[PDB]
Amino acid sequence: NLPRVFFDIRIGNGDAGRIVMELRSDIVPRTAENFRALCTGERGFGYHNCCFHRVIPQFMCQGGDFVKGDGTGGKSIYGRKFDDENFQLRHEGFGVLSMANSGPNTNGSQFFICTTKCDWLDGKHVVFGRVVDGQNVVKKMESVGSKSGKVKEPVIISRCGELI
Repeated sequence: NLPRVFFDIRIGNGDAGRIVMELRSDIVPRTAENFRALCTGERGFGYHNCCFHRVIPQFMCQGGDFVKGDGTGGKSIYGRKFDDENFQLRHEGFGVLSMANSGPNTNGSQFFICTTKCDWLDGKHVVFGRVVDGQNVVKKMESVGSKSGKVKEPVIISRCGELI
């Protein structure tokens, strides 16, 4: 079955709710496993207490830099970087989960959730899942976002893991 994982989000001084994501292990098993393992922290590191460092309302939110905390870092379960697995899945609309990168074959831990059909990103970023619940929580993050992407208050992954 396809893994189901979650983030509990805190925006500034308030709990925002839970984002639930389904990971497409049927299409991108390596990329899905990286994300799932970073959610559970099973390898000794992951998204626990990490932040979203970019929030652009009506475009996307980006997070997952647990090494440097600012979007300049991160690491995968496979090492500092790993190859683009495939580009079989498209950025089809709200809630699509995809890997941030600095060019071909530079996947680490950083990821983004699109809040629109970011189809111009197809063939550049590996899509590996989708938000299936807590779309409202992703949308709540816009309250501290901006057109530039600068985040006004901390958006923290307070808790993360895998669900049955």
